[PDB]
Amino acid sequence: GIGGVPGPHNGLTDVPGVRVGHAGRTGDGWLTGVTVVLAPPGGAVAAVDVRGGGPGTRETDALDPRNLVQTIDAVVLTGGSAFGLDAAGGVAAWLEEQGRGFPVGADPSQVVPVVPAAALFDLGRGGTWRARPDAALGRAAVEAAAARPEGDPVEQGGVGAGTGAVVGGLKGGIGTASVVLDSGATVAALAAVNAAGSAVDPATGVLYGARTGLPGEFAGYGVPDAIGADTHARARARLAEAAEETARRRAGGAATLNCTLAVVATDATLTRAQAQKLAGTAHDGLARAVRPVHLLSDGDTVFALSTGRRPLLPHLEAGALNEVLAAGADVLTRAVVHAVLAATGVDTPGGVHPSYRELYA
Amino acid sequence: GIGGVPGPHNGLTDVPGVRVGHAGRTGDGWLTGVTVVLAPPGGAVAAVDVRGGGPGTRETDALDPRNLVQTIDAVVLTGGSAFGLDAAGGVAAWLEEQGRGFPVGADPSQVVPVVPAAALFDLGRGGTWRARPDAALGRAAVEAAAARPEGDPVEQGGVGAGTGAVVGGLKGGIGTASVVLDSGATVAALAAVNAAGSAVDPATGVLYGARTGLPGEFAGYGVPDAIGADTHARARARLAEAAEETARRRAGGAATLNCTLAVVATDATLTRAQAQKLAGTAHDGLARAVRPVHLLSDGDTVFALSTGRRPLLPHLEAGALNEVLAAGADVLTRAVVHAVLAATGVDTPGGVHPSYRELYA
Ligand code: EMC
Ligand code: EMC
Repeated sequence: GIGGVPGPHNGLTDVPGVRVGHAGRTGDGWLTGVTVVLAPPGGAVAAVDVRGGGPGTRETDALDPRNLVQTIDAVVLTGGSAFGLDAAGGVAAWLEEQGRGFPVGADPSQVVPVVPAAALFDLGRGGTWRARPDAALGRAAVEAAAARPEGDPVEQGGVGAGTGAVVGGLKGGIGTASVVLDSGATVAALAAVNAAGSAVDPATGVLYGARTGLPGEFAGYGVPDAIGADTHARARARLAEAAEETARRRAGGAATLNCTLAVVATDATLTRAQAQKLAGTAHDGLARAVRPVHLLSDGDTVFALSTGRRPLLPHLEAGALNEVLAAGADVLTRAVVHAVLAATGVDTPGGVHPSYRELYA
Repeated sequence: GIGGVPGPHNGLTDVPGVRVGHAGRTGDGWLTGVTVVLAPPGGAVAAVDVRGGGPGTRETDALDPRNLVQTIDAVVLTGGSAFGLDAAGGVAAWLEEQGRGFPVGADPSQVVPVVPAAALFDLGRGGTWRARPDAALGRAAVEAAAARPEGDPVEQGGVGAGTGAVVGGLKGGIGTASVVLDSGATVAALAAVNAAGSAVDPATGVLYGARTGLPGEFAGYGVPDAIGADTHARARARLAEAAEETARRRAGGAATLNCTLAVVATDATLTRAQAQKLAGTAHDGLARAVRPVHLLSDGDTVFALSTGRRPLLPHLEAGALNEVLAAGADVLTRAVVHAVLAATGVDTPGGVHPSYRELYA
């Protein structure tokens, strides 16, 4: 069997034709950005599962299986909470210029791009409250995506929508992971991890998601299998210190708004309803990596994409879809772990957030 | 009984504290605009029922009854299809400046405005394809709303989001209607009518919604109870002529995207779930005014608001809510009829759309 191994770069672009672009702003009061997932020409079948709603979603109704539009070209993940939805307008503008969207005239230039977006809360984490992504930053992200070749490695860590992301007080960020199925199809995820809950078991210091990893995939990051009690005691103290200092700097504790945004993708052909099921099932992967999740205040959103390049079968259909559904959860769990490990700490007038590796590696 | 009569101006602002603002652009290639419904200080309980999705919705997930945010301050209705969602960013900016939104810091200036929006398709109807509402036009609409006193009459016709609206080939627009309940509560609707279907019975020329009118409310518009067969024959011919000319001018037939946007409001206190039921039930009012509705390509969206100023009871609760639910459908039916009657025809390089009264009055 050829399955159970990561794709070439262990990331979202291992789904052929998918491109990812980041644009960010750091320094001078800023710590935010935008990540765009760009489908190949012709678009991708897309669905969404939102748990905890807005503030900060756009065009989610368009992704209902009953609706007219059958594919989309781009999903926008952004900082800036509801304000950052402004980034999506810049992406829609770019798509129009490219002639990419729902056709609304005999002239191929006349199109309406359906651009779903979800935003995470990172306000003030650079120091300046009104420092949020705008249309220009959104445009920059999709232009960055378009400039990449197929199968290009995805940058992880404090980039794009992950720039200002924080998970349980630790620095969060962008992470990605993939897996090849025995059928040869690839399933992959990209996550911007900004959760209220913890990626770390408070009893041990072990990352919750680590036991879902594929053999050896995290070895390059350099964290021991066994974490010493003294190391974990020290890490907990440092995190508590950072949290108290952050609360002082923000003139108030920890954000009431938090979340994880994600895109799961595959080249296996899915109907919209099957993609909607995949988006829903991928939330399980988040639960296995972070605890607690899906709180009242947590705006967790997963988009699912199919490029429709491989038939599900190269109850047999159910079995094939179950493989994709199970992989969808696992790649999201793994992407969250990668985000946490890829992050480097920050220290700004808007927050002090050390990374996992700064505490445990 | 004091019920079964319209409120003071027969419109949405008969719900005390509600304000409505329009901003539009006409001429020089333009025929579009934005309508904002602004809740009183402290916000309103809000819900939504979307049928036919996007392209062109924003922050609808935030209105789910499970979610954190308990009230909102503004709903944005806009032209420009998905591009026009850009208008909502301007409204969010204004709300932030006013300190109005979900509180996210001990400082009252730190807020995240939840601004739901829905867009209708009017592209190119002024002549210029890229002539769509932007953030500035959205800001202008909410500023216009804020400048009005309570209980101010709502302008109808080709204004705000109704500027470029077309219903079954006839000029559409903004319409509004209200009714007082025996309890003393008011229920009202505002509609931007842009449907694929017809407001007019093709067999007779009679407006479908007219028989839902309250006694005498349409008398000021001057259309006979009995429409002559010859008048109706002439009207049908003129509409067909306008449709064929429009198709020539647009280098292609009639838009694939159409809809009706609406806001229903009441001062009776509703939970979010009760408001969601009201939004769903109000769609029935649309069905009674327009046929067909809710087609695959029709993006019909109804927002429902409660200002929470009157108790439902001043199974009794069910009976009181049923009165509100029934009124919600009726005021929407009536608002659609008002939109059709208030409209005046247009003739631009992007379309020829006569009004109902130009054909039948
Ligand atoms: C801040 C909820 Hg994605
Ligand atoms: C054009 C669908 Hg509100």
